[PDB]
Amino acid sequence: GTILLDLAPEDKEYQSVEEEMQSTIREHRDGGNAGGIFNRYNVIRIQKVVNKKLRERFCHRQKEVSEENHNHHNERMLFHGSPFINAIIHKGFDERHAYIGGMFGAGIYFAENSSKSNQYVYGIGGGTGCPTHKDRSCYICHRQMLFCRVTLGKSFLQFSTMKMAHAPPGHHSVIGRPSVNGLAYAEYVIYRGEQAYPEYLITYQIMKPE
Ligand SMILES: N#Cc1ccc(O[C@H]2CC[C@H](NC(=O)CCSc3nc4ccccc4c(=O)[nH]3)CC2)cc1
Ligand SMILES: [Zn+2]
Repeated sequence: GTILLDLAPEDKEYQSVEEEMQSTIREHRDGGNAGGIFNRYNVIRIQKVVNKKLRERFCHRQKEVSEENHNHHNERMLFHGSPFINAIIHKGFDERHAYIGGMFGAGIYFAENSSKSNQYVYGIGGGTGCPTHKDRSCYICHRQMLFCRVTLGKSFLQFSTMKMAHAPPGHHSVIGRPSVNGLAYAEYVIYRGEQAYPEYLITYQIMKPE
């Protein structure tokens, strides 16, 4: 199955991952309703996800995408947050659990900003918050998000991605780009679970502002 390898805080890989997370905290126009109010994270664990079967499916797909994108697979390290982390790290991402509805197409979404992904940790718009206190801004309960390897290949740019079922012909991913009456930040979407590898499992808590 999967093997989770703990990284030590003195390891530069650990430091690297935490910096990208802490440094990509942004202002969200919702007053912190979805992800909570914080200026910082308390990263309490970072585990490397080792799964040979998964890495091989990922690499094989990366090869097909390459063939179709003039030999560039176009890999990008992005964040993902959702209530299904434990399923993802063991079974990998699966498009079959992605459905067209609301503001989402039938794909798997990613963000370059950790605070964006944080908003989805407990569900769309934060859902009802943590399981124990039903608090979207809970500072007690431990949250988890993934910093993943995402194969974007040839991306199709657009303003909305809510009614997509697959990437457009000739493409392998879709990026919802910013717009005045639309998105505030870009969102990266894949429609095949094997186009993303859950490299890092980050366990953390948002911290209250001091
Ligand atoms: N049971 C079960 C089971 C259930 C689901 C599963 O894989 C799912 C496959 C589809 C995913 N669903 C999504 O990707 C969309 C909603 S979660 C989300 N939305 C964003 C929007 C913009 C920017 C960043 C993010 C982000 O970080 N997370 C969730 C996980 C695998 C196993
Ligand atoms: Zn809680």
